[PDB]
Order: sequence, then C-alpha cells, then structure tokens
Amino acid sequence: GPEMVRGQVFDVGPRYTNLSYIGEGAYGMVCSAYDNLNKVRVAIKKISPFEHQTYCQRTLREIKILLRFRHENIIGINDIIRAPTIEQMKDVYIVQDLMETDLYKLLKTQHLSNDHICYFLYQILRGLKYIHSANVLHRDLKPSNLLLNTTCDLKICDFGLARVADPDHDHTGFLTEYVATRWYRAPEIMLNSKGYTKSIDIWSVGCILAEMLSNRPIFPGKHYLDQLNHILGILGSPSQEDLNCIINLKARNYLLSLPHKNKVPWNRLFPNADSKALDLLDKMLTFNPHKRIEVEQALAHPYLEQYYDPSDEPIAEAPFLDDLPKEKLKELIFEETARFQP
Ligand SMILES: CN(CCN1C[C@H](CCCNC(=N)N)N(CCCC2CCCCC2)C1=N)CCn1ccnc1N
Ligand SMILES: NC1=NC[C@H](Cc2ccccc2)N1
Repeated sequence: GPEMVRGQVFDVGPRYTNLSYIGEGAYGMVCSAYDNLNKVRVAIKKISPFEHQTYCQRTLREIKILLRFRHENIIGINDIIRAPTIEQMKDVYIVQDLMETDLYKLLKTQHLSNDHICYFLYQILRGLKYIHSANVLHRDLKPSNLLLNTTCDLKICDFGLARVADPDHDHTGFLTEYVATRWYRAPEIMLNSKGYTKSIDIWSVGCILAEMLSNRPIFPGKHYLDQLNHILGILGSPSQEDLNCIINLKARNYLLSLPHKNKVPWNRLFPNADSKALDLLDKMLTFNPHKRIEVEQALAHPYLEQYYDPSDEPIAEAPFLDDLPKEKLKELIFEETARFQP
C-alpha cells in the first residue's frame, strides 16, 4: 500500500504521485513527484535523521530557517509530510519547488556565457543579501547548493550548516577543526576563525565565481592545510598589514615560515573573463576578511550594473540550540512541522 521507489518506502500520501528517483546521499533520498492539489510537479526529499543527533540538529536548523525566510532566490518549503504522532514519526518528507539542475551539474557539462555568469552571480548575491540581513550565515555555499530551473532562476538551498552571526566570538586557534566543504573555505578558517562572520560566505561566492569562469574549482585542496597552500599559491604571501591582523602565534609563525610567493594575476588565470568580473573576483577573494567586499557592495559593483536595483533587493523583516539530546530534537522537529498537518 505505501508508495515504493527503487526498493525503499517513500509514502508521500495521496497528494504526491508519479515519483521518479532523483538522487540520494546520506541526506535521505530525493524524488520528483506530481502535486495533485496544485497539479505542478514538485521535488520531495525524504529525511531519516532521528538515529543521529547531528542529523536532527541540521534538520531542525534547515526547517526553522527555510520556514521563516521568504525570498525568490532562496528555496522554499512548500509542504512537510510526517506521521501524526511522534511515536510513529520515523521519516520527514520536505516538499520544495522542482528545480531541473544545480550549478554543480551544470559546470560539469556546460560552458557559461558571460551573460549567464553575471545573472547567476547577481541572484546568488541577491539571496545572500537577504540571508545576511537576517543575521544568518549560510556557511556551506558551493555549486551543488545552488539550484537552477529551465529559465535560469537560481535558488540557494541547504541551510543545515547555517549559524546566526557572532563576530565577537569568532576567534580560535590554528588548524581548528571545521565542517564546511574544503574547497570553498576562507583562509581564516584554517588560521584563526570559527566561521561566525559574514565574510566567510563572500569568500565562498568568490570561489563559485572563479569556477563559473573556468568550469573548475580555483582552490582544489586535498586536505585541511593543503587548502591554505592552494589559496596562497594564487593570492601570494600575505602582506605585513594582513599578517599584523593575525595575532595567534601558531598561525602567524606558520605563514612566516613559508617561502615568499607572488600574486598570480587573475587575467593570467582567466584570460577569457570580463575584466569587470575579475575586479569583483579580486575583491571577494581578498585574504584579509576585514578588507573583503560585503554583499551590498558586491551588488553595487560595475560588473552587476545591468541588474543592480537596491529597491528590488529585499531584506528580512527581522533578525534571526545545539546541545539538545536527540529526543527533544525530534520533539522540536515535530513541533516545527505541525503547521502542515491536516
Ligand atoms: C545604466 N544603468 C544600469 C541599468 N539599470 C539596471 C537597473 C534595473 C535592474 C532591475 N533589477 C531588479 N532586480 N529588478 N536600473 C535602475 C536601478 C537604479 C540604479 C542606479 C542609481 C542607484 C540605484 C541603482 C538601471 N538603470 C546604470 C545605473 N547606474 C548609475 C550609477 N550606478 C548604477 N548602477
Ligand atoms: N533580467 C533578466 N530577466 C530575464 C533575463 C535572464 C537571463 C538569462 C541568461 C542570460 C542573461 C539574462 N535577464
């Protein structure tokens, strides 16, 4: 009786039919489906997180943020399907707009025109402006978290690693463990930052811009410290100004121990790129997070002037935990999903 898909249970009630397997990957399993009430095809993601406290924490964060945000460039939650009781609730199904591809899949197979790069970048920054205006950090921006439909609308997804910004509590020691995807990590993550300031998102967007220009990751480090050495290989040795900002001795002395390296010019790395795009790239991939361009300045950059319109770049109406045993986490997920029950 319950709907089955390639061997596993995927019972999304009577409303969602004609399921088609889309993917998997620890985060449960995704299928497209038909929404008999709105008669559009939707995407449905099955989540089975309750067996691990980390999965429940990320599930709760994503649900709470996505339910509060409302923005054209941020994926919404259309519906949440779960059992009527906490005892019977083993999985949760998240219903979202159906998006045909993501930037990761697209960069694997397609070359982007400069007009596409410009428009995709504009929508990323437009969505990020709203996120940061809510005092939220995404913390895992990368091509696979940017969804695209057939008319080139872009929507940011996957807020499971998000945090509320906390700049006064950002400092930490050298080579401190971190969770977000290595290739998109800002250099200060490896040096002295917990990733609690808005500048770590801007770095990631700069990495995404570089990748849209070349179809390959600009800093493809194979391990934690290898990441920093890739960044320094292109940006060159940090200046005295930038090093005086790093007061932790272990991090400072690591950088001082390296042979001097000169900056590789962006136009050597991206010889086909719009020069205005490379000027913005340079400002987003600035070593010093305090000198790095902010989202509202990036939107106002000449590269984006055919789209820039601050009156059409909305902000959140209000600014926006992690110690809970999985049982009250399940209880919190149950409460947060109650509004979708019949
Ligand atoms: C030749 N124009 C660019 C073309 N565009 C695009 C834009 C509409 C895009 C819709 N996008 C959306 N999301 N709805 N618009 C009206 C927005 C006013 C601007 C200019 C004054 C300051 C506030 C922003 C334009 N005139 C250059 C303008 N200009 C001069 C100095 N600096 C800039 N940007
Ligand atoms: N403003 C604006 N609405 C639609 C159109 C989208 C687009 C897509 C690819 C390349 C350029 C532009 N542009």
